[PDB]
This record gives sequence, structure tokens and C-alpha cells, in this order.
Amino acid sequence: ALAEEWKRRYEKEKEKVEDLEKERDFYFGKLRNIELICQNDPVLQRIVDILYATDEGFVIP
Amino acid sequence: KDALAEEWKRRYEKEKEKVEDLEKERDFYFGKLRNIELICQENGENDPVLQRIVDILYATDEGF
Repeated sequence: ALAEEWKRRYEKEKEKVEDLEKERDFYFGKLRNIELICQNDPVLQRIVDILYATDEGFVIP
Repeated sequence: KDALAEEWKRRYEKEKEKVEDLEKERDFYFGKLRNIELICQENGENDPVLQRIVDILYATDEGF
């Protein structure tokens, strides 16, 4: 019965992985689309800098 | 038979490691979209290119 409990937790975690990678690819696809649109204007350069920022933002507006 | 529960346990640990990395990558990409959205809102200057980027931001995936 311990097999039963751990197989259930593995399948719960695997479903969370699949939902996260679907949401990640959804956002990543838009970012690739926007880079193609940008591919010189200072506003578009700021957008390109956002695409290639090495860390998540934190600044309060 | 005894190693069966240990194998399911190990596969659960591998999936839990993927979650923590996927959440950071998800927040990383979503944060970029929020920043691009903010730049488009602040810019206004009747630019068709920025309007195309806004339409990409809010386009829906008929599959999601």
C-alpha cells in the first residue's frame, strides 16, 4: 500500500509539471513572437532589453 | 516487490525538482510580458508596431 501512496504523489507532481510547462511555453512563445516583431527605436530597444534581462524584475512602479 | 515503493518515491522526487525550476522560469517569462505591457501602456505615440506587440500580449491560445 505504500506503492499506492507514492505512485499517487508522483502522478500529482507530474500533472503539476505538465501544467507548468504548458504555461511556460505559452509565455515563451509570445516572447519569441515579440522578438521577431522587433527584429532602431528607443522604445523597441527597451523591449529588447526586457527580453534579454538576466533576472526577474523587482522595481515598484 | 519491496523496491517498488522506493522507485515510485524516487520518481516523485524527480518531478518535484522540476516544479521548482518551472515555477521560476514561468515567473521569469511572465514578468517580462508584464514589463513589455507597461512600456506599451506608457508609450500614446500612435505606433503601429507597439499595437502589434499589444495584440500579441493579449492573444488567446485556442488550445490552452
